[PDB]
Amino acid sequence: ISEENLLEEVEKAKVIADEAVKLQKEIDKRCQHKIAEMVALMEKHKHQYDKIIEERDSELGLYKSKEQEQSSLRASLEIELSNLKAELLSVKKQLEI
Amino acid sequence: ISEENLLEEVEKAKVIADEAVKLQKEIDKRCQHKIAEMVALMEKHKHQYDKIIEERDSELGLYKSKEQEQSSLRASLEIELSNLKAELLSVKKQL
Repeated sequence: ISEENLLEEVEKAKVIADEAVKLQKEIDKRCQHKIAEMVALMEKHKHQYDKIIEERDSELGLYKSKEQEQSSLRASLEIELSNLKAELLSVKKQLEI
Repeated sequence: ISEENLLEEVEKAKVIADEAVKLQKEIDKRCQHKIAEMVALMEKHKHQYDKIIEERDSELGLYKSKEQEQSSLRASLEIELSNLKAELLSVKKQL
């Protein structure tokens, strides 16, 4: 209706647009900063894991070497004691006859 | 001592060795399997993360062009509201 009413309504829309612009920046700024912090944390973790995972071939190589030796030891103890039993069971058979 | 004594002693040593060996090997292997489990979990996590982080350049891409569209629209809105104001002020001067 009034001319002065149109002008007031424009002026207010203009102040409200400006506040909305300002507050939306602040929201989006905070949200993107959170996203960056989480990305960064994920990345730092991903890297720690990756180092662990890369080191495994060489750790497992060295384990495999000790394990082979231990398997030979276990086997030999077993064979030795199995052989001692055989030998004494044979001497108890010569003697019992 | 007796030969029978020796035999019985050997047989005790044998069955004990056999079983000690068996348990040591179970313990040794369980420990390896436990390590592998943890590693496999870390890798799955690591790949989940890589997927999130490597679609980031793309997500930033579309974000960017959407943010430029919104800011362009907003700059034109502000030009128009400011032309509306000047013009109504003009008519306001003319009473």
